[PDB]
Amino acid sequence: DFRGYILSVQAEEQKNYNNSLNGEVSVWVYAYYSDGSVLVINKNSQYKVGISETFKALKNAKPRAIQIIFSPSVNVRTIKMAKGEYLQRSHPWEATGIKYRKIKRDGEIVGYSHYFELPHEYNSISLAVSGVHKNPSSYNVHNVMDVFQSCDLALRFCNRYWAELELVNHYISPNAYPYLDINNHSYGVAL
Amino acid sequence: DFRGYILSVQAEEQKNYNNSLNGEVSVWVYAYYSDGSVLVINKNSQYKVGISETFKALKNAKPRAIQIIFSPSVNVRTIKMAKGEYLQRSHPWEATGIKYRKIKRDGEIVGYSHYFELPHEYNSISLAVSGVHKNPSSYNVHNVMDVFQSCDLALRFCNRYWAELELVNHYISPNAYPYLDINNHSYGVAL
Amino acid sequence: DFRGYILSVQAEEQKNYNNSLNGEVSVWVYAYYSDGSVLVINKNSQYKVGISETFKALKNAKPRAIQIIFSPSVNVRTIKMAKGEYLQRSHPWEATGIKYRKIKRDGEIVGYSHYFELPHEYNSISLAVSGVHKNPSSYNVHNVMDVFQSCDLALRFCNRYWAELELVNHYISPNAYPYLDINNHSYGVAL
Repeated sequence: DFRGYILSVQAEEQKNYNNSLNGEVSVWVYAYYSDGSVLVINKNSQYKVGISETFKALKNAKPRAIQIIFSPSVNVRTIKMAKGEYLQRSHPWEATGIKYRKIKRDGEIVGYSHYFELPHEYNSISLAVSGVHKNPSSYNVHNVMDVFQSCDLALRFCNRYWAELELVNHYISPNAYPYLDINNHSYGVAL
Repeated sequence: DFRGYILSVQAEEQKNYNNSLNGEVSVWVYAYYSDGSVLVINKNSQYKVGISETFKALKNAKPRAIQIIFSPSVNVRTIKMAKGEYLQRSHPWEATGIKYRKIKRDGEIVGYSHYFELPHEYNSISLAVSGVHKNPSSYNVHNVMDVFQSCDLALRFCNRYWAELELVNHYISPNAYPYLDINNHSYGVAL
Repeated sequence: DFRGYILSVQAEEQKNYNNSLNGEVSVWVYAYYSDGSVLVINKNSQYKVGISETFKALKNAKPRAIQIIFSPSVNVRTIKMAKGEYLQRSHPWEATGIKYRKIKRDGEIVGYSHYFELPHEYNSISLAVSGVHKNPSSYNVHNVMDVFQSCDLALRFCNRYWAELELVNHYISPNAYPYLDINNHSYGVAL
């Protein structure tokens, strides 16, 4: 039965394309609000990717925690996060890769997750995160103008869901995205 | 009559400045909605330029087609477009320069146009396009910090018009922009 | 009394960190509206920083003047401003560093200020400004991917205040930001 043989080769092709510098890097930022709703920002791009946003009070519902998820093509050692005491004393970012846990399905890494809670005093949070594709040629700058174009070509998506259950059933599962829910259940699709 | 002689030299000066790396690259994205209104995004910058936007249902009126226009300083071979099936299988962009038609006035190229219709099932579209100035030194990176500054200095403009007629009379013609309307009439001003 | 000795060394450490390429560059754009309110955009980043915004009629109240302020880590000779006659004839920016005045407190530079009024005919203004950190290694591109990440990690803040008095008392003074108010009084905190 060759239907089986061809399918398994095709997954190996997909992995090698994703691990090539033509593979995308994807990042998701989940903001968990006091009313149980979830805001998600997703950005997808080539070479590197990042999100910078202010999560403010909503319809008031307040943000209580954050989960950042990267696709497995990121080099976790390049992950950097900025959070916004006085300006004369601030460091531009922290390298937070060590705080990311591996999300797995069927023994394969489907993503990397950093969850953290916001102190109860907060009514909003300003947050930026950035990561670089893990391909060994990432720090060998293909032409720089190619990376400049990648910045313009990055696509951003923002959605809000009434409850995590609805995020999981109408956003995570149908799109085959990696995720870790409130009960520590893993989601995603192994290649 | 020297009034004539000086005017013709001045147009040649303008062309050479525009074809220099100090010339701008401009891009317009026209979104044609079901109610006959038109949304236009314009960005102008040095070295390279791009737009990334989601065109969603409006006051519901739905987007039906798109026309992207670049100024004649773009290198059409560098044009790249991203459109947003599953993430594990997506290519970061397509090189779409071959689909651009030359817009001309008095036998001179005033712009490049890519028109396409959206499938009727769509209620929205996420779209990004990018192009690099055609000057031969574009891929010889002047210092890279100059291009980084150009990203900050890019100016964006967004307007919506009730009908294409009003776009053409109050936006295209008074600004001397290149355009191709619904009846395939060309607009623009030759140097 | 060693409490005094340690404090003075610590300020020298802060200056050297701020003048290093790990120090931030900060920019503020103040928009002064006809109703006496003030809109402020602040961006903070490593290596270089910029703002690009359109200041439109508000709750109508119209913008009448602009003050741009950079932190003392900027190289004023790299400051560039774009303002938006016809596209075929436009220069991508002007180098405006010579128009910046030094803001000082206790004989020390706390910032650089460019104030200008808008012509009364204007109902809005589109404006972009960019500056590069003054460290001598800024034009020696650390790896370029580091600067690409800095673009993603830049944090933006936008607030509007009812009157300059409230800006000064609830935004400038509590954050120790540099400023020059309507009566030419200087604000800021010297290292």
